[PDB]
Amino acid sequence: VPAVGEDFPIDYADWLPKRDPNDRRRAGILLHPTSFPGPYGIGDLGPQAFKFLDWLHLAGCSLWQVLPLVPPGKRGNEDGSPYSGQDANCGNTLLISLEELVDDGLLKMEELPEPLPTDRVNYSTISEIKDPLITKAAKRLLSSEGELKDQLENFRRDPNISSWLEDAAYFAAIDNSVNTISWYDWPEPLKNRHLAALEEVYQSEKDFIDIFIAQQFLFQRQWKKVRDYARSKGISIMGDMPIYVGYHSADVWANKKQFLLNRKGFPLIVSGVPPDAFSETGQLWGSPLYDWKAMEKDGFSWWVRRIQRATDLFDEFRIDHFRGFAGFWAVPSEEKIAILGRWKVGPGKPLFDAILQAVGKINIIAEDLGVITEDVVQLRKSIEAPGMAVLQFAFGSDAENPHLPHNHEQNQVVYTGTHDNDTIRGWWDTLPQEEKSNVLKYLSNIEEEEISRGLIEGAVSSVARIAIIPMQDVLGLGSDSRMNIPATQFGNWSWRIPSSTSFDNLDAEAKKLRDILATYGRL
Amino acid sequence: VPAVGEDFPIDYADWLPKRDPNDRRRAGILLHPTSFPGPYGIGDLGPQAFKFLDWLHLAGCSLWQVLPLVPPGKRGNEDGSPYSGQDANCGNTLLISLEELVDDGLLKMEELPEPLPTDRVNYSTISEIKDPLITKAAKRLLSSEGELKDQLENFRRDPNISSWLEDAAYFAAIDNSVNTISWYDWPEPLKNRHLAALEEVYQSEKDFIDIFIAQQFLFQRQWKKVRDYARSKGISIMGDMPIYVGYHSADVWANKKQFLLNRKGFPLIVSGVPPDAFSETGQLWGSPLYDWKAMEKDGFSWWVRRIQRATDLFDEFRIDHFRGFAGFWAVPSEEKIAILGRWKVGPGKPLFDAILQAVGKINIIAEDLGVITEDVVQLRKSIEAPGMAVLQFAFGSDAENPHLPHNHEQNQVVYTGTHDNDTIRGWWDTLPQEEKSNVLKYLSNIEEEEISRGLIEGAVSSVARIAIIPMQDVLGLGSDSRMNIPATQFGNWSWRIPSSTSFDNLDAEAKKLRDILATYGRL
Ligand SMILES: OC[C@@H]1C[C@H](O)[C@@H](O)[C@@H](O[C@H]2[C@H](O)[C@@H](O)[C@@H](O[C@H]3[C@H](O)[C@@H](O)[C@@H](O[C@H]4[C@H](O)[C@@H](O)[C@@H](O[C@H]5[C@H](O)[C@@H](O)[C@@H](O[C@H]6[C@H](O)[C@@H](O)[C@@H](O[C@H]7[C@H](O)[C@@H](O)[C@@H](O[C@H]8[C@H](O)[C@@H](O)[C@@H](O[C@H]9[C@H](O)[C@@H](O)[C@@H](O[C@H]%10[C@H](O)[C@@H](O)[C@@H](OC%11[C@@H](CO)O[C@H](O)[C@H](O)[C@H]%11O)O[C@@H]%10CO)O[C@@H]9CO)O[C@@H]8CO)O[C@@H]7CO)O[C@@H]6CO)O[C@@H]5CO)O[C@@H]4CO)O[C@@H]3CO)O[C@@H]2CO)O1
Ligand SMILES: OC[C@@H]1C[C@H](O)[C@@H](O)[C@@H](O[C@H]2[C@H](O)[C@@H](O)[C@@H](O[C@H]3[C@H](O)[C@@H](O)[C@@H](O[C@H]4[C@H](O)[C@@H](O)[C@@H](O[C@H]5[C@H](O)[C@@H](O)[C@@H](O[C@H]6[C@H](O)[C@@H](O)[C@@H](O[C@H]7[C@H](O)[C@@H](O)[C@@H](O[C@H]8[C@H](O)[C@@H](O)[C@@H](O[C@H]9[C@H](O)[C@@H](O)[C@@H](O[C@H]%10[C@H](O)[C@@H](O)[C@@H](OC%11[C@@H](CO)O[C@H](O)[C@H](O)[C@H]%11O)O[C@@H]%10CO)O[C@@H]9CO)O[C@@H]8CO)O[C@@H]7CO)O[C@@H]6CO)O[C@@H]5CO)O[C@@H]4CO)O[C@@H]3CO)O[C@@H]2CO)O1
Ligand SMILES: [Ca+2]
Ligand SMILES: [Ca+2]
Repeated sequence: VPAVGEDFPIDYADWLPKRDPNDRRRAGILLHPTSFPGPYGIGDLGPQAFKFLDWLHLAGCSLWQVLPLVPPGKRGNEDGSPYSGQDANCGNTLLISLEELVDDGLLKMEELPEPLPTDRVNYSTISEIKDPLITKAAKRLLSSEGELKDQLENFRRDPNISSWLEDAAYFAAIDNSVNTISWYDWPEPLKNRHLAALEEVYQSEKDFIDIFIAQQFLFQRQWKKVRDYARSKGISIMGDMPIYVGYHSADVWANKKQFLLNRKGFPLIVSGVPPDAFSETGQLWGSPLYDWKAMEKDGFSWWVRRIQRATDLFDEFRIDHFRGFAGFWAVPSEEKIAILGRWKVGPGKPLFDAILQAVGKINIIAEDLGVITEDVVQLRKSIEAPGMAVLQFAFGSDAENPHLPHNHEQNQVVYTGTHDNDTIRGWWDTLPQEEKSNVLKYLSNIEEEEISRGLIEGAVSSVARIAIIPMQDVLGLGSDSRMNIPATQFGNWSWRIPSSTSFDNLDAEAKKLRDILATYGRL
Repeated sequence: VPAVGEDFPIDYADWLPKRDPNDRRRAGILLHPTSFPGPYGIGDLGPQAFKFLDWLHLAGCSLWQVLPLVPPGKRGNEDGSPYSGQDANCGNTLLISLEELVDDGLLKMEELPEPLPTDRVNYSTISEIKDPLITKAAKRLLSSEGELKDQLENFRRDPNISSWLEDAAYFAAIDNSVNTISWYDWPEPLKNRHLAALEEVYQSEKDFIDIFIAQQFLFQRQWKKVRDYARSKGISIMGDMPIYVGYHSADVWANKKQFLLNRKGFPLIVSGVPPDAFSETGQLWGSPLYDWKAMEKDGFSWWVRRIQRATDLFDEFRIDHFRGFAGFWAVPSEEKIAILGRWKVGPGKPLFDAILQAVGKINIIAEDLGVITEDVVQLRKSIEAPGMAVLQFAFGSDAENPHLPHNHEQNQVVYTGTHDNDTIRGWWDTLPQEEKSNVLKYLSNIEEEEISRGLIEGAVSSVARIAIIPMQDVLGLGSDSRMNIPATQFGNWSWRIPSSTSFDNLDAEAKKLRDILATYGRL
């Protein structure tokens, strides 16, 4: 620009305010792919994934949120949980479409099971039915010599893929063969990764390891087709990364120095949260904790790889318990409750600077719920990450409750509720009378019969640049359709869109969402 | 904070997010004091000012906005206009309360006029009635020897006051005696401020000048009592400063080098705005323009003093045509239309840095309406000034219209409408059918009979930290109560609260506003 008082160019008034496309207002639907309908006991990355994306596009949604896509819990008290991953980087092979494998010629139509009961995932039977079919497809791929074989070889040898996949495959092979509760009790040559012991595992467990890798390839190829189709329809996919990983995983076993373990590989201190204004007990989670000091010394190489894999799967993703990056609660591993721990200093912004330097700009959503400290807020703003608002948490205190729409900010994500909340209708049904009248006053004395439209419109009309609705709320469902009740160990993660509902029968629901997206500028 | 991975103090979780009191959510009423009811032809800084502040406090409002308090236009085509000030720094003596002067013993009850017609200010008769009474009070003060005389002497000699008041008094005295259209035609010794000519003006015009100063003192003392009472009730007063001043003023005559004048004191270039997407002609305003280059050389001393006087009157204030600080439209003074001008580079942030250094933090509101350029937005954010949203401008384009609530930001001021807009009911009455249905869809298909509650609630429920309602909208008034129709020359600035309405009869209106302030967190 010229000197003060001098002429601007003739065209000055054409220099209109800049609108960063990273600020675009968007709406999305939360729907885990297990919840897709179909005849094979669980949703998959097949025909219904494309039908869903067409319905999202018809509704004018530009985002799809999923839970972690990792191989879930197999213990009887977390069966199907996306948050009890066996591995941080692998894909859940139960999401592999039997129909897409028939198209590939890796399965025969004849080998597909007869139609299975359609309304809920049965996690105690689904692996016994699908696992042998996915294994069969992986064996046919390994013995083939065409296009798909070449792609498998390119995947296997890719430096980003092999950096997690080799360790995950050998871990699964040793776990399968040794079958102790944890790698802490493996024979010393396997526990401490003797080069010679690992070469002998590949000799004795070759078919297990090649099959494990081919299954991860079949997942990768299906997911990339879904993500390519999403992008073709203007849809971004938002994933979900828990800050911590499980002890019994390749993540810890093949990267022991990244964690605070004693000399025998047992965790010194484990994760949780202390008591606060809302909890008398706090929570003992019991994950191992990162050696953030040793990580800083190698430029956070372990976290950089974890983020690289996440950007391979997702356009953007939430980090659960984001506050752990500023400060984290650490319980001595011998303790049975949360109270006896201490706050430690998290890595803060340098972790994010190292990620930006190695991977470039990533779109992270900070899960920043509950009682957090000013350093958490400062860290989040310093990296310009959006936090979360959840409307189901907004109406039970006073007008300073940060979840109320007049307290929202532009760089934020607003939900009606997450996978951890009841549906809007279920929440409403158990809500005290005093909170209900408070909800109805706030939404400008709207009628109680319209609570769902009320909360959906309250999320969509927010200044928050992303609004997310659970699919259950679009379908008008009650408590029977809740994805998770926190701290219960049965009937979670099993909700599916019922057989009587199909995406081609949801035109009215699409139109109703699209009209409010148009009004509130999210198209 | 300690090293990464080390212990935080035991009290870590007590360090809750910081809430800057400069971010507090607040509501205010726009009401120019001329609009106060009472028996003397115009509102004043007397009993009704205190009654209004009590009603604001009962309604839970924490802000009161006024128009400029300067001595207004006396030409027949801008009679009463606060935006045709005779002076940037003086107070309008017509706002002086005859009743407060009786309390002081400067007027006798017997000298007050009989009750005058109460519903509209008559600008063609009000000066002839009040001027002689305020003059009488000023003469009694000048001949007195008590408390008020001492305060007058302290006011007169105050370095901040004398820096504008002496020039304003001598200007008014010469203007009164010489009586040309402008100071451009004054005799050379008065036009060019010969020291000897100015000493002779004080000899020959002593009573005019002493009276002018005593009147400014009586204004100052009344206004400070209003502002002290406001503060006692938790009310901030927001004023209004036009960026430009008038040519025929002490502001220009006593500060010629601050302006772009030729060697005879005639403006080289004058203010306006060029054509844009919304105007074929643009506007020729015709004020003189600042020599921003020469101002930078003395640390913007003229602007610093203007801001010092404004903070003497107001807690915070709007600057009209804030965009002039980044870039300003300059028309050669010989031209009769706006098209033939040029954009010049405004002073930008250094003006604001010099103000911060000399006066400390000030709360400025940027009037940033219409087509503005990215440099205007950049300047506003660089000084963290709030811009404006106006709901009457929100519903006539598409969903990207910045006045719609989903586009508001926290650091912003939202109005239903300003003194330049019709009332909500008047605007609604002339609004096209297509815009009306658009308004009703946006506010979630609210009933047309409730448009006023709809727009008031839409301003109060905004994320904007300040919401302002015109008093006319609280009283449910139509187009007959509009304060100004831009570019008309009759019947403007004359609306008063009618004689049948009193602040003690407005309890229901106070309660109705207070309840929505409570719901949307502005108490
Ligand atoms: O031991 C134990 C056992 C054993 C072991 O160890 C373990 O592990 C376990 O186990 C196991 C099990 O068993 C099984 O079951 C399985 O599991 C599982 C599960 O179950 C499931 O669920 C899953 O999970 C997962 C999930 O899904 C995912 O998602 C994830 O999660 C996680 C996350 O991520 C993280 O982060 C965490 O979270 C959490 C947290 O931490 C905590 O904290 C909590 O939070 C919460 C809270 O509590 C509540 O309350 C809510 O909140 C809210 C509220 O409500 C509202 O209201 C709002 O707030 C606010 C307000 O409003 C305002 O007002 C403010 O306040 C304040 C005030 O102002 C002032 O004045 C003061 O005050 C007070 C008062 C107040 O009230 O009070 C009283 O009176 C007193 O006196 C005073 O003081 O202050 C205050 C404060 O400061 O503010 C506020 C704030 O803003 O809002 C909020 C929100 O935001 O909500 C929340 C929620 O968030 O909780 C949570 C939880 O949820 O964690 C999690 C976990 O948990 O992940 C997960 C995990 O993974 O999965 C799994 C499966 O696998 O398994 C196992 C084995 O392996 O057991
Ligand atoms: O010559 C002449 C003559 C003479 C001389 O010289 C002069 O002076 C004169 O005079 C005198 C007179 O006569 C008497 O009467 C007296 O006076 C006076 C008056 O009357 C009164 O009134 C008073 O005044 C005062 C007042 O009161 C105060 O207040 C102050 O004022 C001022 C201020 O401060 C400043 O600032 C200024 O203002 C202005 C401006 O400048 C301009 O511009 C304008 O504006 C406006 C506009 O125009 C309208 O239109 C509205 O707007 C809005 C809209 O509507 C909405 O819609 C929104 O917008 C937005 C949208 O929505 C979106 O969409 C966007 O747009 C865009 C788009 O997107 C794209 O696409 C593009 O496009 C286009 C299309 C569009 O439409 O079109 C077409 O088609 C094409 O083709 C294309 O292009 O682009 C676009 C754009 O860029 O965006 C947008 C934006 O955002 O919103 C908006 C808003 O914001 O509104 C506005 C309003 O603002 O106007 C204004 C005015 O009003 O100035 C003023 C003044 O004027 O001060 C004043 C003064 O002082 O007082 C006085 C008394 O004294 O006197 C004398 C003697 O002395 O005559
Ligand atoms: Ca086992
Ligand atoms: Ca004259």
